[PDB]
Amino acid sequence: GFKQDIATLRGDLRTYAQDIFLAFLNKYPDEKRNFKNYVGKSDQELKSMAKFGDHTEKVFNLMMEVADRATDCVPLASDASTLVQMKQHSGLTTGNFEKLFVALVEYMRASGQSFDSQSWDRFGKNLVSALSSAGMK
Ligand code: HEM
Ligand SMILES: Cc1ccc(C(C)C)c(O)c1
Repeated sequence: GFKQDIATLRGDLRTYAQDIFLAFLNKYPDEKRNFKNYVGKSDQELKSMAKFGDHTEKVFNLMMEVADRATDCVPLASDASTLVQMKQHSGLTTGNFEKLFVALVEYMRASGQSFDSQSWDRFGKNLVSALSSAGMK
């Protein structure tokens, strides 16, 4: 389930983070605009860019935290508060997040692995709910 899937991703977090976030940029090619540094670059090029690797790690380090802290795939409001409030998410909207989570769940469903994709889908949904309620557009 959800809790074991957090353990699984935390076991190879570097590589799960880059692959899922890459799955997101390729499914929604328009999302690369938030990351102009990432335009006209192949996945293998992106994974050799210092900020690509480090920022994607920091994203998933935090993602997993919020996941870890959730009850029944419902994140804390305080963690909703943090994401919305972050300076680096000034120009973001909940649709950005939904897409990250469509890809992630798609990624898990196409994996060979027994990820609890149902959980992550709720979790994605419930984070978007909670970003709305904390004031994300
Ligand atoms: C659960 C979801 C997410 C978490 C936990 C998260 C976390 C973070 C963190 C920790 C940073 C700062 C890292 C750093 O500057 O070193 C950051 C920056 C940023 N995030 Fe997010 N983020 C999330 C979702 C998103 C989504 C969906 C987008 C865009 C669609 C996005 C776009 C950005 C951008 C553009 C920055 C600043 C530029 C950059 O980091 O290279 N984030 N986020
Ligand atoms: C927050 C965040 C997420 C992902 C990336 C790419 C490396 C994929 C960033 O630069 C920043």
